[PDB]
Amino acid sequence: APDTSVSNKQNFSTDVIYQIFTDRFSDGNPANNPTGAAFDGTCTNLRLYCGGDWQGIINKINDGYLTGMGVTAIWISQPVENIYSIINYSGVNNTAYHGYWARDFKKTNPAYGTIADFQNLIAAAHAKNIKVIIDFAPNHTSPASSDQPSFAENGRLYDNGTLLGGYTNDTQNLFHHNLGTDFSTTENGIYKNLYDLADLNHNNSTVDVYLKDAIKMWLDLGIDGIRMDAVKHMPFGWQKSFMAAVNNYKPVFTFGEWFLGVNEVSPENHKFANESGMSLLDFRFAQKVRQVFRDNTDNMYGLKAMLEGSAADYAQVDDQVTFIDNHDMERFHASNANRRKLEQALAFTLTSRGVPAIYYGTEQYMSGGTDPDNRARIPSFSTSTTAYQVIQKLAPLRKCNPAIAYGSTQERWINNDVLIYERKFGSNVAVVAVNRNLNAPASISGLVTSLPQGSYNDVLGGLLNGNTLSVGSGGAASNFTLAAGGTAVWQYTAATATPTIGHVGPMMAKPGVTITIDGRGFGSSKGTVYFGTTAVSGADITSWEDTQIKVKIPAVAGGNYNIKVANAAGTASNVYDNFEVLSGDQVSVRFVVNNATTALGQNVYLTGSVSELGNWDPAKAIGPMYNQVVYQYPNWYYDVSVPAGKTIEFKFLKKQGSTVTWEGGSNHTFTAPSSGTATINVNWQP
Ligand SMILES: OC[C@H]1O[C@@H](O[C@H]2[C@H](O)[C@@H](O)[C@@H](O[C@H]3[C@H](O)[C@@H](O)[C@@H](O[C@H]4[C@H](O)[C@@H](O)[C@@H](O)O[C@@H]4CO)O[C@@H]3CO)O[C@@H]2CO)[C@H](O)[C@@H](O)[C@@H]1O
Ligand SMILES: OC[C@H]1O[C@H](O[C@H]2[C@H](O)[C@@H](O)[C@@H](O[C@H]3[C@H](O)[C@@H](O)[C@H](O)O[C@@H]3CO)O[C@@H]2CO)[C@H](O)[C@@H](O)[C@@H]1O
Ligand SMILES: OC[C@H]1O[C@H](O[C@H]2[C@H](O)[C@@H](O)[C@@H](O)O[C@@H]2CO)[C@H](O)[C@@H](O)[C@@H]1O
Ligand SMILES: OC[C@H]1O[C@H](O[C@H]2[C@H](O)[C@@H](O)[C@@H](O)O[C@@H]2CO)[C@H](O)[C@@H](O)[C@@H]1O
Ligand SMILES: OC[C@H]1O[C@H](O)[C@H](O)[C@@H](O)[C@@H]1O
Ligand SMILES: [Ca+2]
Ligand SMILES: [Ca+2]
Repeated sequence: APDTSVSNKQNFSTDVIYQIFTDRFSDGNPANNPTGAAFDGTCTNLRLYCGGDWQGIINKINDGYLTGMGVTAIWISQPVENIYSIINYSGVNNTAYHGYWARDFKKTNPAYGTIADFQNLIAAAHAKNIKVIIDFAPNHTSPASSDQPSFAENGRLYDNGTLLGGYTNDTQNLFHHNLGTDFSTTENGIYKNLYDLADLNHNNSTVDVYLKDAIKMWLDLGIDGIRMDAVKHMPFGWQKSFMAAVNNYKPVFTFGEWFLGVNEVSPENHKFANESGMSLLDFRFAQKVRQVFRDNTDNMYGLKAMLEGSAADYAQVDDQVTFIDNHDMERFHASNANRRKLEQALAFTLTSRGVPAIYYGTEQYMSGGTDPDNRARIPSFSTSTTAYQVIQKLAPLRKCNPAIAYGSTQERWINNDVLIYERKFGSNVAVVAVNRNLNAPASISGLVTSLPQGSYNDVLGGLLNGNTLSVGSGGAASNFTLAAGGTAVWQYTAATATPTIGHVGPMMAKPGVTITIDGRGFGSSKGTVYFGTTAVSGADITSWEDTQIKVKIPAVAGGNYNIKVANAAGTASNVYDNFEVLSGDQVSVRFVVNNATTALGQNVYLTGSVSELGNWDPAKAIGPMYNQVVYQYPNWYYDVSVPAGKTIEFKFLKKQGSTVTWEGGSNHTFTAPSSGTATINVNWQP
């Protein structure tokens, strides 16, 4: 199958995601609607259940609302059963309409539908070439009070009907009891409760195995992707083991939410996206787009800096999920704002690198402040809005023009208000011109592109006041006027002679697992696939066609490899680096080192005899370790994904910058468990 197939669960770069708040989209089955104080059919009280369900989504999939818009993927509310309690916060009732208060990850939320309804949703979506991404929030269960056991449902967790335990009298330690986080540090935000939500303890074997079995169930139901909730609030090491469990079973595109504010560039965020096994929602992109197109707090130079910086900071920038707003931000469109701003931000996002996500109702110009005002019921299913037509025209390009899906990004023209960028992949090109200035036109002269000689019609058809482009030799475009608020898209597609890799997924798995290499020019006959210097051909290449290759990871030592391919003729492609071959199945193990004193600025790290521990290379050491919540300095701890059942040798390091001080004596040693978790506690050796 081609890279653009709906069956491609490893690549969403050619897709356009539509984020659906199930309850606020369409109530297709009134029979499953909650009742009493937990329901408001009018959806005036945005804190109660409005009735939106999976049958409603099925209806909108079948009546052409999404397909006519060019949507090829949906991201829905967490499908698992949530608490039924109606929580009263300051005299205001609240329900789990949002799906983030799980009580059983192995059952469905009755309000959305039954297992059968979910299956019909998967079937209906795939029948229309629409992939399905589910929200998954394994950080917590639901609101609970240690002082008030009767509050809500005490965060009780069930395993397919069987009660495992609650927040009160948690003798099993299924949850964290370190109070609440003040977001002062990453560690503080991870090992303490997020607000009043019962924080799950992933170091507890029962919780570890349970959550991993739970995701398996949803994978078996046919989901095509996973949106991980609050990934900045769970042990990064455990999440890696979680992604390994997913990829070593049935790999599907996964991206987590790591909120970033305006002007916030986070190195930890980058590292997480590059090493966890999942990508992230591109808040850096979203915030900058809002600054430039919505709030006027930065110009096109800032937009360019974001594009160039992100392309360098993210190993796989094309896996980052972009957007202009979501359920945790005020609606992009302000009630009194010119609609062209939203239209431009949409056009920009739909043609930029990554995986575009459109928050439901954006195409209907919905306005609203912070939660819950940004989660109103979609007012209309009109296909006559300008925004709907913009999506309709640009969304399909991610499918037909690989430059949009996998291409590099280069600035071709720029000033305070104008940005003309070019996307390029092989013999495919796309040039987008955007003039955010709603009152002043711009004279575009000296524009040079990679577009072949000829005339180009604006893909938007002048919908956003775009214009035709005339290109001479050398890719030089004739002078033209870019209208105020003008937005135009010019493109060219053609066959690519040389093998070109545009995407690889998953990017982390053990030998034997099948990976998907997408691009152009691979040819029809099986060629060769390279993992570092190791060549793979024949049988282990399950399938091979011009845009997609399915190949099994060779039995090579765990580590980081560069992926490259060659057609039957032997012509090599570009290299797609940063692929992590695991040393085997993964288990989350907590390492604790006692009495490791340090100076301010100096931190303790973990190094070991397996790639998961960086193979004794201080540069790839695990950490910096923590020393405040679960254990206190001079004791340090950290949760790490390591190969199950392997005997591993390790040592700790004290690092200040890149300067390292090795622990003395002989290496420590232990054998990781075959499944579940474990805690290895040793003393720092002088
Ligand atoms: O009951 C609590 C609350 O839960 C909400 O459900 C989740 C939400 O849908 C999901 O996006 C996420 O949102 C939280 C972020 O994960 C978390 O990091 C935090 O974000 C703050 C940053 O940490 C700060 O650095 C700074 O940027 O400010 C950010 C504020 O957004 O808080 C987010 C909001 O909770 O996790 C939520 C919890 O599971 C429900 O949607 C909501 O109705 C509930 O009230
Ligand atoms: O590089 C692979 C080896 O990495 C680890 O070895 C560490 C030692 O654990 C650490 O004590 C330190 O050894 C130095 C030693 O203390 C000093 O007297 C000598 O002059 O230099 C040694 C280093 O050259 O650093 C090494 C890493 O260089 C690991 O313990 C070992 O099993 C690996 O083979
Ligand atoms: O002509 C090559 C040149 O084109 C662009 O330069 C623009 C510039 O961005 C505008 O602000 C204005 O000054 O007109 C110039 C063209 O005459 C590219 O930005 C530049 O890198 C490139 O060399
Ligand atoms: O907790 C984070 C913090 O840990 C280390 O700080 C130590 C410090 O080095 C000790 O001398 C002593 O003051 O205890 C501190 C922890 O409470 C790291 O050195 C520091 O960089 C880091 O932020
Ligand atoms: O300041 C809080 C928020 O205000 C507005 O919603 C901006 O669009 C957004 O970028 C910012 O994060
Ligand atoms: Ca319903
Ligand atoms: Ca947590």
